[PDB]
Amino acid sequence: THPDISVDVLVIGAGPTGLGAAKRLNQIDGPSWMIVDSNETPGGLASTDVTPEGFLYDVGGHVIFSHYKYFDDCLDEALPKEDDWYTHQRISYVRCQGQWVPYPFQNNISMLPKEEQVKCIDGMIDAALEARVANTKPKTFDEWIVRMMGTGIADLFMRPYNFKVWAVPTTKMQCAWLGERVAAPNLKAVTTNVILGKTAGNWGPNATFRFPARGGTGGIWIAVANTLPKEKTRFGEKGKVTKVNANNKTVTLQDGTTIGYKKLVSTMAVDFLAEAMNDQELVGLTKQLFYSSTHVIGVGVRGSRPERIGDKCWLYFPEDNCPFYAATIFSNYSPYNQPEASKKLPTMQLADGSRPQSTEAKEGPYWSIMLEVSESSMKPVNQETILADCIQGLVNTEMLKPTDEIVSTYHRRFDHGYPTPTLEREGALTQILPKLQDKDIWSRGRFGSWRYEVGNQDHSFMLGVEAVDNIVNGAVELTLNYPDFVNGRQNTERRLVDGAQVFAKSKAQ
Amino acid sequence: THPDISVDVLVIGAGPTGLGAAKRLNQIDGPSWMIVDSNETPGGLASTDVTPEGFLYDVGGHVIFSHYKYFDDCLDEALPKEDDWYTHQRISYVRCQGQWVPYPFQNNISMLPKEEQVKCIDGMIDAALEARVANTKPKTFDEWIVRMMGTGIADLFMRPYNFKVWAVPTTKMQCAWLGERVAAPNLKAVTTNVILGKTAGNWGPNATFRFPARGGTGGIWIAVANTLPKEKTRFGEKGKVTKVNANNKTVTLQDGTTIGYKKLVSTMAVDFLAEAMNDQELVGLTKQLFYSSTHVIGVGVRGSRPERIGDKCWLYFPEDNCPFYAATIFSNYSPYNQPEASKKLPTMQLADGSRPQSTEAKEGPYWSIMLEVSESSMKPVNQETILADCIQGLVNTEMLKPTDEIVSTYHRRFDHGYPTPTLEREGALTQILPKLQDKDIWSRGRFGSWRYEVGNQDHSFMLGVEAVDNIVNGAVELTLNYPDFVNGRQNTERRLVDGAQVFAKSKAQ
Amino acid sequence: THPDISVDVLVIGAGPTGLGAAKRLNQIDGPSWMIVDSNETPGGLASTDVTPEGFLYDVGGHVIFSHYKYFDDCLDEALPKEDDWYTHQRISYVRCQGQWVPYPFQNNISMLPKEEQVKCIDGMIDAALEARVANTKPKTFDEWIVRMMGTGIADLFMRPYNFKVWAVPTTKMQCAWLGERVAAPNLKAVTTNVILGKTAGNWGPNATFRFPARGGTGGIWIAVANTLPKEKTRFGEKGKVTKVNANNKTVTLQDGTTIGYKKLVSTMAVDFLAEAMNDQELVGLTKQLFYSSTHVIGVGVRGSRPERIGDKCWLYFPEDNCPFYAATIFSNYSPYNQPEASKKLPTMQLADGSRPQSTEAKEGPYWSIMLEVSESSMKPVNQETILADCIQGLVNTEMLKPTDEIVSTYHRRFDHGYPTPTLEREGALTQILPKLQDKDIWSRGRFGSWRYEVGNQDHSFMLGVEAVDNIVNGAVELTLNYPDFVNGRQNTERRLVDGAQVFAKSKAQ
Amino acid sequence: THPDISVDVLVIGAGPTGLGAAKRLNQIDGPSWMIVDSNETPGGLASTDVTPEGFLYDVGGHVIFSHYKYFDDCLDEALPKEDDWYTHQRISYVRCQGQWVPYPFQNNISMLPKEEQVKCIDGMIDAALEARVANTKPKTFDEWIVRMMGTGIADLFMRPYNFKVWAVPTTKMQCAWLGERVAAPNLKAVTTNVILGKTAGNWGPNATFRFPARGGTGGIWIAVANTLPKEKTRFGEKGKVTKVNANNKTVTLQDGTTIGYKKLVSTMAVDFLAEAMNDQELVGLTKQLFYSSTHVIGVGVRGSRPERIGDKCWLYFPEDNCPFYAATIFSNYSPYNQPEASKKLPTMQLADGSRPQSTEAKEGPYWSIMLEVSESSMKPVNQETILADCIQGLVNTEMLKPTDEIVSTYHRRFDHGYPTPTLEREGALTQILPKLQDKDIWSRGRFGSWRYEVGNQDHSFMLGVEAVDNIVNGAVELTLNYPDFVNGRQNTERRLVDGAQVFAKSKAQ
Repeated sequence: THPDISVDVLVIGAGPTGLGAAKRLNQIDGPSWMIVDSNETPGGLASTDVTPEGFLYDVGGHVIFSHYKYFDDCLDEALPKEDDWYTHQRISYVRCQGQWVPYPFQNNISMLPKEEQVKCIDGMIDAALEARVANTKPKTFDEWIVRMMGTGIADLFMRPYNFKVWAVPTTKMQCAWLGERVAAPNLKAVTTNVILGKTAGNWGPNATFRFPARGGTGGIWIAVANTLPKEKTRFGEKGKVTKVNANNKTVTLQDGTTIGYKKLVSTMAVDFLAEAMNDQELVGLTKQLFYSSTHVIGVGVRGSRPERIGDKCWLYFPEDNCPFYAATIFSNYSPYNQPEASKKLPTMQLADGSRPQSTEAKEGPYWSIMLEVSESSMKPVNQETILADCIQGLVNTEMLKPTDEIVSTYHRRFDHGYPTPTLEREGALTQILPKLQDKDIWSRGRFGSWRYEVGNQDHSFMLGVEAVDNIVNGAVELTLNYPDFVNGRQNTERRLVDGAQVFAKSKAQ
Repeated sequence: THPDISVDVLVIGAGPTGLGAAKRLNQIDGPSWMIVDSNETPGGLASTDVTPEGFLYDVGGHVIFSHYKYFDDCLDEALPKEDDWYTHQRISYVRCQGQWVPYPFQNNISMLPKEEQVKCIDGMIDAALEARVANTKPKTFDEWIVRMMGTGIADLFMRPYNFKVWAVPTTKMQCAWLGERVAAPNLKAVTTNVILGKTAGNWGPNATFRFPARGGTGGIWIAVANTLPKEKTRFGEKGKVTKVNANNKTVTLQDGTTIGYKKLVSTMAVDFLAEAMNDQELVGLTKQLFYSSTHVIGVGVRGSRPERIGDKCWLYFPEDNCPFYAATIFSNYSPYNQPEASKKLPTMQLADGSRPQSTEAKEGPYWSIMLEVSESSMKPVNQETILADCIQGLVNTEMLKPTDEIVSTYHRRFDHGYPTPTLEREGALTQILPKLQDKDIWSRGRFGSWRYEVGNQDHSFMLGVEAVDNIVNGAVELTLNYPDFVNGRQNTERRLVDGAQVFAKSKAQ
Repeated sequence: THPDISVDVLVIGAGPTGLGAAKRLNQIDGPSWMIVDSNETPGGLASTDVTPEGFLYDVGGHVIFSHYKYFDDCLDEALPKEDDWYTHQRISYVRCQGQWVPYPFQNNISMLPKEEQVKCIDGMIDAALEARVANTKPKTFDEWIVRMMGTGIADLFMRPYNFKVWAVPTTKMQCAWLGERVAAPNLKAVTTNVILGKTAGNWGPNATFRFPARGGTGGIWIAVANTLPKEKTRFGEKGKVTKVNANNKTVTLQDGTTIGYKKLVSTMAVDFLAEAMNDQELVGLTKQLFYSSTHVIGVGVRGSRPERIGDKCWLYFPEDNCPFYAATIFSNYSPYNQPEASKKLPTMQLADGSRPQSTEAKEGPYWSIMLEVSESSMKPVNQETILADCIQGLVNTEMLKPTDEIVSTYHRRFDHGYPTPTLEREGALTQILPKLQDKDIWSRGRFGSWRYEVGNQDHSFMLGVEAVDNIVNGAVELTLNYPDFVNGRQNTERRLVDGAQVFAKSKAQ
Repeated sequence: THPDISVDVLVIGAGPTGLGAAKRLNQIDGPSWMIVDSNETPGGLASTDVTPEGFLYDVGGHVIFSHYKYFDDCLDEALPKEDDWYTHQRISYVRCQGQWVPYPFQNNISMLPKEEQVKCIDGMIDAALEARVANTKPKTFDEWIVRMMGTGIADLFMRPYNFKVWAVPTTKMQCAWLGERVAAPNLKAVTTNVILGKTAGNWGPNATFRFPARGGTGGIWIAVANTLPKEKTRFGEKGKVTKVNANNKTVTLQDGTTIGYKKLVSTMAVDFLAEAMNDQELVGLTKQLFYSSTHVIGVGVRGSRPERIGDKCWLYFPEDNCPFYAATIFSNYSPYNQPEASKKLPTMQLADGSRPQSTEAKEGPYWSIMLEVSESSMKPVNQETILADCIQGLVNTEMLKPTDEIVSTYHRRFDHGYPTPTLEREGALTQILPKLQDKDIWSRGRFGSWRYEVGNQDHSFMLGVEAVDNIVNGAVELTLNYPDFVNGRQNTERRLVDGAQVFAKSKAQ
C-alpha cells in the first residue's frame, strides 16, 4: 500500500535523544526525515512544569555537565547570549546524624562523631589491606562498595541511601556502571583529612555547572527545537505513535496516519517499543529489565532564604526520617524559578501542617525546594501520605521551622524514572538491542537504551546524534557501547559545523 | 599569485594509507581531492617484484587478519570473482636447537630437551609468582618479556629474536604496543602441554587468511587504484613533490607544477616531510626518532618443494645459526609466484655456493623462499656479503641441501623498513604529530604516523580512511590515537556503502 | 585406714611410658616407688604376639626413630650387643592405579599417569599461588592438606587414605599435629622431578632405622623391664588396677590389695582412668575425645620372598580395593619373625581361598606380611569377613598370586588403636589434664595423654621419664606440652647416667 | 702434681649468674663445689654504689620482671620482709621535640606536630602493605624496624635513638635477636589513637615492678648471697682468678692457690676467659665479638619531686641535644635512694652549672636522676665534658631550670656495658661456645656467654641455674639457646625447693 507519508528516517520522541537525532539529521541534511512526539511540548524528561502559584520545577533537579563539544555547540547556538545563563559552583551535602556532610563523603569523615569516624576508618582499613591482594573483580554493586569503601561507610551511608534511591538493595545490582559517578576513597588521604578535621570538596563531575536563565531546563529543549524546520516535526496527539510494523517499515499514529521509513530511531521506552510492535518474543525479553518510578515534590515557601541554607545547591538523605532520597534548592539556580518578592501570595499552610493565622495575601521574597522520592515493588509509596510525609521530613531535617509559611505545593509521578542497572540487565540488553538493529531500528535513550551510565542529558542527546551519524556516515556508537570510553575523555571531534558543511558552503562559490 | 592547481584536500602517496584517503574521499565525493606519487606503480611498499627469472617477491610477503569490514569491502570490490583469491590456515615456526617449534612457542616447549624444558619452565614459575604479586607495569619491552614470560623462555627465544628483527635490544623499547601481537601465556597451559607432549598451534592474529592468486599483494592496490577517477591522479615525474610551503598551503613538483590545498594529508614519511617543508623545529622533532632499515631477499629453487618444507608458511629465527630474522615460503602462497612448471631455467648455482653440474636449462617445478632481515647503526650488515650469507644460512637452517640448484635470486633493500618503538618514541611524537594539524596536516601510516601497533597494510590504509572521515565528517581516529580499541574489536560500521550513498541513490527518483 | 602397702610414687602400666617412668624412678632412686600392670608381660602396645605356626607379629609394624639420647641409652643398655640388632633403610611406597609410588608421594608424581600428573600439578599450582598471599592459618586438617598440597593430590591420595587410616574424614580433624610427620610439597622441585621422571626418597623421619634381632619389638620392653628390681614390680591379675580413690591417694586391685601414694603416674587410657575414679565430671569430660580401634592382620606364606617385593619395608593403600590402610613385610626386618625354612609346615590355604592340592607338610623358605585395618563409628568392620577381605585385597594389589600358598594367619582387634586428633581434642584435654594434676596425677601415654603427635614409642617412654623428672626435680614436660619443640630437635642433655649419679658414686670414696 | 683443693664444680664470678649457679648447687646439694670472685662483695655488675653525700645508684635502672618462679623463690627467701618491698606501676615516656610521650611511642604519636603525624602515618601505611605481601625476612635490625614502623615513626624514634643507645648503626645489627614476632605494623591502633588524640601509655592498672626498700640491687645480691655457708666462697683480692688450665681442670688463683674442677661455670667476659686459659684459637675468635662501653651518671638535687617530673619512672632521649639515651628518677623507687630531707649538705653547682650563691650546708628534701651514656669506637665519649653534658642536655630537655640545685655528682665508666647483637655475633658465639663447652666448660655470662636477648638479672641467674641443672639433672639450657621460649612463657616448673628435696626431707624422718 501507500503510507500516508514516507521519509528515509523517522525519529520517535522529542526528548534530548530524539533532539540529538533531529539536530544531526538537520545538520547533514542529506536524507529525508522528520520527528514526532506525543508531547506538544518537546524536551521530554528534561522539561519543566509550574505551579498555579508561579513556582517552576524540573524533573528532579537537572544540572549540566557535558563531555561533548557538539552538545555544547548546540546549546550555545540555542542560547547564544551571555545572560541566557547562570554559572554556579556545585555544593553537595549528606544528612547524617544532624550534620551536613560535604561531598565526597569520604575525606569529610572529619566532620563525623569520632566513634562513627572510628567505625568508618576501621572498615576502610580492612577494605584497603584486602584490596592490596586483588587480581580479581567485584561481582555486585554492593560488593564493589564494600571493596572500595569498607563496611563502616557501607553500613552507615552507602547501603541505606542507595536503596532509598534505587528502590532495590545494593546487593541486587551490578558494579559495571560506576566509572565517573561513584567515588572510591583513598585511605591515606582520608586519614590525613580526618586528622585535620578538614575537607576536600574539589572532586566530582560537577566542579562548575550552568543553568538556563529562565524557563527551567525545559527551556533548553524548547530553544533547541525552535532551531529546526517546523513542517519537519509533529507534536501533539498527532505526534502520538500508536503502532509499529517493522516488516512494512511503517508506523501508525493516534490519527491513523501512516509513515514509511528506511531506518528508524526510537527514544521511547523500549518496553513500549516492543508492546507497540506486538512482538511477543521482544516483549518477553523486555520484561526482564527493571526500573524505578519517581515522585517529584517541590515546595513554595515564604520569606528570604534562610541562613542555614545559603549556597547549598542540592544534597542527599541516607537516614529514614524522611521519605525522599534527595533535595534541591531551586531558588539558588536562578531568580526566575519562583515568582517575584513583589508579588503577593497567601500562605497555603504551616510547616507543621496547620492553618495559617489567616487568609491574606502577603509578599516577602520566596524560595524553592525540589526533592525526589523513589518507588518500585520493593519500595512502594502512598500518594496522599507521601506529600505530607515529605514536608514532615523537611521539618525533621531541620529544613523548615514548623513555623514556616508554605506558599506553594507541587506533586507529580513519573512511571519510568530510572533504568535499574540490575545484574540481569546486560543479559537482557545484549539480546534486545542487536535484535532490533537487524530490523533497522536504533533504540536509544534513558529508556530506549536503558543504560544509566549513559542516562544523562548530554549522554542522551549524543545517543541520538551518534545513532544518526552511524546510520549515515557509518560512525560507531561510543556513547552507546563504550561508556567508560566516552566518559573518560573530552570529545572534541564532532561539531555543529563539520568539514562537510564547510566545504559545501565552500562549493557554493 | 594563484597556484597551478588547487584541491579541497590534497593526498600525497600511493601507500595503502593514502589510498584509504583517496578511497573514502572519492566515495563521499563531497570535496575536491587528488593523489600524487613518486612511484609509477601503486601500493608503494605493498607493491610486488619479479626477478628477471620470473619469480614474484613482495616486500616481506604480507599476510592478513583484518579488523576492517570496509577494508574487506574494497578488497572484495577489487576482487569480486571467486578464483581471484586463495585461502589458508596459518603455519608458523621458530628455529632453535635443530628443532622446528610451532607457534605459540611455550606450549610446544615439549619438543625441547627435557632439560631446556626444565630451565624454561623454572623461569616461568618464578615469573608466575612475581606475576601474582605485582600491581605494576614495565617501562620497557624487555621487562615486559621477562615479566609475562620468564628468563629461560626469553633468552631462548624472545630477546635474541627481537634483536635480529629490530637491530636493537629489548631494553631500549617501550612495552605498551602489544597484546594482539603476542599471547598471554598460562603457565598452566604450558605445563599441561609439557606434561603430555601434546601438540596444538592455535594462537595468533595470523589465524586464517586469503592471498591474491596473481600479482602478489601489489595487484590488490593496482586494481583498487584503477577504480579511481583518472584525472584525480598523478604518478611519475608528474607526481613528485620537491617542496612544501606550509603556511602558503602550496606544493611544488619535479616537473615544476603547483598545488594549493584546503586540507593536507601526507602518508609520506614524517621526517622526509619535515625537511621537505623545510622547518628545523619539525625536522629536529622527527630526527628525535630513528628507524631500522630492512633487507628483503627472495630466492628461487628447483624441483618439487621438499619433504621437510610442506605446509609451512613463515618461520622465526632466534638462533645465531643465521643472519635472517625471519623467512617465508612464498611459493606456498600462490602457484603463480614462480615461473611456469614448463618453462626451462638453468641452475644459477648450488646452495653450497659452488658451480652447478648442468649449465643446462631444465625445469622441474620451482619453489620460492623469501626472507627479511633488518639493519642499523647497532646491527650493521655488509652489502656485498649479505646475499652469500643468506643462502649459507638457508643451508644451515636446514632449508637447503648444498646439493640444491639455484634457479633464481632476489635482493633489494629499503632505507626505512620499520618504525622502531623506542622508549623515546611517544615523547617525541606527542610533539611531531599534533603540530601537523595546526598546519592542517594528517601524516598517517607506517612511517607517516610511526606506530607499528598500527603498522600493517589494512591498518595504514585505515589511517588514511579515518584521516579522510575526520577531515569531512569529524570522526576520531581510533586507529592513530587508540590502537587497543580498534584492535580488540571488529569494526563493522564504516563502509563502501553508507546512508549518504544509499539515499543519493533513492532520492535520485 | 592402712593401705596394704604405700610408696611415694605409683606407676600404672608396663607400656613404654610406664617403663620410662620406672626407668628414671629407678635411676635417681631417691623416693619410694613401684609399678604395676594388668599384663604379666610388659611392653603394652609395643609388644609382640605369635601364631601357632611360629610367625610373630607386632602391633601394626612398629619401627624405631628417636629424638632422645636417653631413650637410646636405655635401649643400648638392654640390648648392648652388636648383633642384638638389625639396621635397615626405610622403603615406602603408595599403591595408586597399579603403581608403587615412592614416598614422599609428591615429587614422585613422575611415576604417575601423565593425566593424573596434570591434575596434581594444577591443584598444586593453585595452592601455591594462594599460599603466596597468606598471613593466615589453616583451620582443619583437610584445609591444611589442600593448602600445602593442592586439590589434585588431595582428592587423589590424601583424603581417601587419611579417612582409610583415621576412620574419620579429614575435614573433621585439626591440622595442629602435623609438624614432622606429614610432608608439605615444594612446587618448583616437584615440577623438575616430574619433568625428569626421577625420584627423591631421602626425606622423612626414618632415613635409617633399627629392629630387634629376635623377639619382635616386645623383646625391647622385656629386656628393658628385666633391667629393674623385681620386688618393685607387680604384673598379672595381681597387677590389675580395679579402683582409684584420689582423695585417699589409694588404689585398689583385683585381689583387693590397697596402695598409698604421694604422687601417681598413669599410662592407662585416661577414659578408663576416670571411670576407675568414679568421677562423674571427669568421665563426662573424657567422653568428648575420639579414638580408632585397630585390627591387626599378619600372613604366613610359603616360598622364598618374591622378586616383586624385595627391599620394600612397609607401604600404604589409598585405593578401596583393599580393607587395609597399610601393610608391612615382616620377613625383611629379621629372619626370626617367621619360622625357619628347614621347618616343614602344611599349606593352610590358597590365596584365592581354596583347598591346597594336598594336606602334606612341606618346607621351603617363608615370608611374612602385617597389615592394619581401622574401625570406628564412621568406619566399622565385620570381623569374619575382614580377614578374607584382607587376603583378597592382597590378591587385588598384585601382592599374592591366587596360586600362592598361605602357611599362616593372624588376627587380633585392639579397642584403643589411635588417639584421634579431632578439633574437639584440645578443648577436652586442656580441661582434663590440669584437672588431674591438681589431684596429683600425671596421665601420660598414647592414651593416658591422648596426643598422637607424641604417640610414638620414644615419645611415650619419654612422657613417663619427663613426668617423673618433673615430679622430682621440677623438670618441665616438653614432650607433653611442647611437641613441636621436642620433635624439632635432638635431645642430648638427659642421659641414663646423670651428673647426680656420677657424683654420688664419686661420693662413695 | 696437686691442686690445693678439688671440686666437681668451679663457678667463676659472684655476680647474678654465679649466684644462680651456686643457688642450685646448694638447692640440689648433691655434689661438692666452690664459688669465687675477686671482690669482697657478691653481685658483680648488677650492683649498687654509694656517694660521699650518701646518695646511691644502681647500675642502669635495674627493674623487676622475672619469667621464673624459681628466681622468685630465691628472692622471697632472701628478702623476707614486705616492709623491704617497694611497689611501682610501670611508667614510661620519651622526649620528642619538647614532648613527653608515653610508651609505646607509636600509640602516643598523637602528642606530636601534625606534619610529623601524617609523616609517620604514610610510613606505617607503606610498611603495612609491603609487609602485607612479605614472603621474606629482614636481614638487619633496621630492615625489620622499618618493616615494623614505616619510615615515618622509623625516622622519628628508633634510628637516631637506637643508634644513641646501641652506639652502632642498627643497620649493622641483626633483628634476629628479637625472636619470633612478625614485624606487622598495627595500623588500626595507631590510626584510631591518632584520631582520638587520645593519650595511651606505659601500662596500668597493672604494669609494675618491686624494688628493695633499702640498699639497691647490690643490696639484693648480698641479701640472697648470705644464704650460703661461707666456707664455699672466696671473695676479695683472694677469690680473684688469675689463670685457667682447662686441661688439668685447674684454676690458678691470685694468692697462688690452684683448684681442680670436674666442670666449670665461668661468668667473666668470654674473651677475658680465653685470655686466662691462654687459648690462642679462642682468643682470635673472642676477638670477633662486639659490645658497648657504658657511662653511668646520677644526680643529687634539692627539693621535692617536680611538676614536669610527676610520678614518672624512666624515660628515653632520641634527640642530639643531650648525651644520654635514658634517665630514671631514682627518687620514686625508694625514698632511700637519696639522703633524708633533714640531712644538711652544701650545694656543688646550679642546674645550668653556676655557683650556688650560698655555699652553706642546708637541708630541704632531695631527689635523684640517673642517666646513661653510650660508647663505641663508633661513638667515643669525653670524660671531662660528659658530666656537664648530661647536665646541660638535662636542661635542654628541661629536667631542670638552670637554677635547679645539685647536691651531688656520681660518674663511673663501666668497661663492658653491653654485648652487642651484631650480625657477626652468632658467627663468633656459635663457634666459640661448642669449643669451650666440650672442654667441659660452661661459660655463661653477660660477657661470659654474651646474649642480650636474655640479659636480665633473672636471665643471667636462671642461665646459671639452667647450666648447673644441665650438668646434674640432664637439663637443656633454654634461657641459653631458646630466648624466644624462655622469654615467651611462665616458667613455674623449677622451684628453689624441688620434689627431690621434699623427698629427701621426708626421708629425714
